Amino acid sequence: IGTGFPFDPHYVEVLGERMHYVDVGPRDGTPVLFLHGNPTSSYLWRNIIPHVAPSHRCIAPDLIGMGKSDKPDLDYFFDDHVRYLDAFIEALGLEEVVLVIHDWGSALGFHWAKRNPERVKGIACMEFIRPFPTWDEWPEFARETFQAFRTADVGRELIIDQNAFIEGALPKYVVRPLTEVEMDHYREPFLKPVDREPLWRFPNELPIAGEPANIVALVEAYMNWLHQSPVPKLLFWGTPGFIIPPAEAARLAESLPNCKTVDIGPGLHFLQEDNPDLIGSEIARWLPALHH
Ligand SMILES: [Cl-]
Repeated sequence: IGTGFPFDPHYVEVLGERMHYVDVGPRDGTPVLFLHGNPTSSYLWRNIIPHVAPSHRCIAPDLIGMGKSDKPDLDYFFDDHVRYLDAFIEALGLEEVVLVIHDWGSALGFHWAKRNPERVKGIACMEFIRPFPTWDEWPEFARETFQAFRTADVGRELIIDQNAFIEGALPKYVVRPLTEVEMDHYREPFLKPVDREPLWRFPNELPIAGEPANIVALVEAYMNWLHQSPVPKLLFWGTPGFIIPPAEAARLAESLPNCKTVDIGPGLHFLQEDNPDLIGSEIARWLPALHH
């Protein structure tokens, strides 16, 4: 599995801040917009993009405060990411897109899709955010971890002071062992502890046990949208998975319209690190029928 990042840098000024992005592939078709989540960056897509670039433009931003994007002193609420990603999409003059989304990038992407339904020609998703109505519905072995992340003071000590999301959660939720070179790519944006604010706010935004109410409501709304939308969907899932267990992937395959599901094999949360070649090849194969 490749560890390099052989993509020329691009930066765009968004809300007074520079945002970094990958931009490869032909200019004259529907772009494919790749959205990472926590605590990752466009690096997460590095081995997937090359499968898609031959046929479509591939755009993969680093969310504000992450990757090689600038680091304003924000609270880094989901709403802050919404504001910056909306403005990124417009700054690039995008019209119609295909989304490829994961984790908080999936909350961003589904929320954008719900608000812009005529501009989304397909959604490939994996390990995406849905409401967790109670803590018993969160993966059992990660309940303590995430309860502590969301606990006054303690969560900041773990994630900001001790870098627990990068050094702990990220490799824990990849089945194969991440190499030191890969870890260094993920560590680089966060070498200064104070710059870890997004990494702490994100788990505090997760829609778990009804809190925070604004996120629970907007995630319920995009899921209601998704359940009645005819947009083509491509859902990748792994075993045992993490926030999309195999039985949930099967439920979604039946319930969501026009949804194709692909088993990637072993996987927890960062499925892209366990089987990027199948994810990329299946996205590439699925795109042509979306054009018409
Ligand atoms: Cl999170």
